[PDB]
Amino acid sequence: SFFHGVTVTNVDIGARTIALPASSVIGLCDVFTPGAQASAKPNVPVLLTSKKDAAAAFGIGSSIYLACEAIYNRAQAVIVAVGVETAETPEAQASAVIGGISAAGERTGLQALLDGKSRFNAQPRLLVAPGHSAQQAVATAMDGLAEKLRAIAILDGPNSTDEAAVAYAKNFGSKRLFMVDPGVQVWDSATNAARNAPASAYAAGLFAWTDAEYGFWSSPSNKEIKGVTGTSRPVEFLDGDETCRANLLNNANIATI
Amino acid sequence: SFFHGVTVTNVDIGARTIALPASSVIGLCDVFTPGAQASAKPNVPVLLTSKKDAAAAFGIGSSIYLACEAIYNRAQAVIVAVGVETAETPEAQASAVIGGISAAGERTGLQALLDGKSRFNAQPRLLVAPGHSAQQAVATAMDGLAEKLRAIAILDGPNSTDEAAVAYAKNFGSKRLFMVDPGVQVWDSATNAARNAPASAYAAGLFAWTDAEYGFWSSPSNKEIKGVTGTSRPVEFLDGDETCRANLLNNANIATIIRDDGYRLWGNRTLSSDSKWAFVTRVRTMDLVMDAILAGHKWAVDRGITKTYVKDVTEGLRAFMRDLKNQGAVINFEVYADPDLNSASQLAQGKVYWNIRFTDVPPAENPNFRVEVTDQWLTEVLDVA
Amino acid sequence: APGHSAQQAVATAMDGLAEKLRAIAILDGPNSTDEAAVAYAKNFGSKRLFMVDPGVQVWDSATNAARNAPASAYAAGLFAWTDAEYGFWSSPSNKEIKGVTGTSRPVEFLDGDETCRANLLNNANIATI
Repeated sequence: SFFHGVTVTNVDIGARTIALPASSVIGLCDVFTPGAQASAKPNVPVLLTSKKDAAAAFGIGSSIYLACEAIYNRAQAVIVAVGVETAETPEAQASAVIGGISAAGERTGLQALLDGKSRFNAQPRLLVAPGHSAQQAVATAMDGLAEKLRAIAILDGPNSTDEAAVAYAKNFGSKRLFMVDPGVQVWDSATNAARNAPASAYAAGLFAWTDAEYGFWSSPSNKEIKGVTGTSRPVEFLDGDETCRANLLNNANIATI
Repeated sequence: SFFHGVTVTNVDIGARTIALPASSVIGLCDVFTPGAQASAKPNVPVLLTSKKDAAAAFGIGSSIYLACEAIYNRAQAVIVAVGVETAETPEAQASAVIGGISAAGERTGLQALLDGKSRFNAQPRLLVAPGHSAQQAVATAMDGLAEKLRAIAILDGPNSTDEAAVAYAKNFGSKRLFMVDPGVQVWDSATNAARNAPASAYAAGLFAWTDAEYGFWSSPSNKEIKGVTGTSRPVEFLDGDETCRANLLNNANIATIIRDDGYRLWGNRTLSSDSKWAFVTRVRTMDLVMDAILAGHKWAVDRGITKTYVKDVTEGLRAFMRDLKNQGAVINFEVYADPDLNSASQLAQGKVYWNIRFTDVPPAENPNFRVEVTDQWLTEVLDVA
Repeated sequence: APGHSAQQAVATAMDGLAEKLRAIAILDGPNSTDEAAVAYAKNFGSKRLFMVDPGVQVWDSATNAARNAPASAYAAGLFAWTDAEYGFWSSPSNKEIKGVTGTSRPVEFLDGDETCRANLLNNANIATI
């Protein structure tokens, strides 16, 4: 059947969250559960357009959509998101993100981000695996991925102390990576508890924002992150201070908030 | 009966897909079903000119029309298509594709493409058997068929992994082949699913298009494929990348698609071992001026050899060869009769030899943009002054 | 044909007439219940007919009694009205009937209602008021 006339309907929506349309395509890779709602096969990428395709192709509570809402609040950009299956051991859960040519003919993991071109006209100029970049294993094989794509791979340090991420950025001289140490806390629509987001997608959506109207030559240094509360570890910048946490982390080539 | 006046009819048509008319005749051989709609005999070639004669001689869902709508949606070319009967086993289905002279007198399969001349004035300058070229016994016989016709056979690798088609292209160094590895997916009129087309007719329709206005000497690599979505095995081209899927296949001398949804081809080089016949431009100009030399000198293939018969045609071979240099097919040439191989003992039996020596426009495979960000222009700009 | 289209006989031979003229033949259901005209529009898949179920009541110049007009001519005069200034491509859906009172059978359209009489009659491809 069908409807004629006008149909008012009380639905559950809210917080129109407009952003300017960005052009720089970022990649993405995080775990999800391919159930009946998620109409995306696990190791294959999909061209995301807005919040709706991030809600239709993946789960609502899955870790992709929690990272896609980070960028789509800040920049209406283009996501090449290839998820992975949730593993049990974090040695294999990290190694599922790399993947490789380990199928019969096809690819899996981060190595399916090369298929952004020749499927979507969307070559990822930014790379972000939210949460799965505190390991040495994935972040080494993202510089092995970003050198091929000529892109800036966004990383993050762990949720550890300040010095433990200073010594984590000593393992790289990789000249294309970009490390963002403090993890963003977020509210998540009346859950009354701050979830520690990995804050690699929040810096990734900022570059697509500052690409559009400030240009790519403009430094994405002073500019705003939207959809954010007081983060997981308080990083301050006190003027003329030798031991302040922001200037302690700039000299180790690490971005902060 | 008949109607007088005007008659408006509700029909179901669509997608006016007009392209410029091509001239390079291609051959074709694939399978179909001989019913009451396909009003054509199986092992004989029919002359095709548009979509309708692909629809009237072969079935709509038949595999000939799926390969004929792949070319006429790129360039209105001249098809010489000899279908075959759908056999059961692929060892015996490939037996129908080659064919031979295994009838009483006639020819069948790919061997019927020689009958395009002396039936249609259509000698195939391209050879394409879509789908049935991943078998070894067809692509060996398509190369022997292309050597006889002096044409370019379009092949395709298997649709398997990237290290499988490279091992397939190590069967040939035969300098007339052209292999297109990824399988083009086409939408096909609201099927709401993408069918893996064998992608040999799409690149074969591309050579007919680039023959027309870019000339035969143009490298048929960078140019668009139309009627195509995201291919079977997605081949990218990352720059500065040793192991990207395009460059890993170009070293095995295999054409691909590179850009979005298979926008464009990637083939500059044929399936040769010798360095001189590497490109698909040197083997195409060598074989498409030397019929244009002949078409224009069919008068001299039999005539009473007079005093000026050597001199007038070597001034007639030059005068045709300057038009190719006029439109930029070649670079400077030389044409001259042999002083050493033209003797009177050769002239008693008719034989008399001429030399032609031209050179081809090299294609611009791999430009190089070597670039350094400097701190040079920071001093004089950004000052008070 | 006002009133003479509730029969199966005339309305079949109007589609046999409108297919020849390339025209939209306006019909009407009977003055019966709601479901009896739902099953009357199941006899046609005729792709040129147009059925208007409720019969217009009209005053008729101090007769102090509402005559049930068949309401096939009221929808017919509306198409000629919306042809002139809105154009023939414009849908004659929301537009006004003049010279009309409360009709013979009350057809309502309640919003979001599955069983309301107008939406019950749209899904059977029947026009109403």
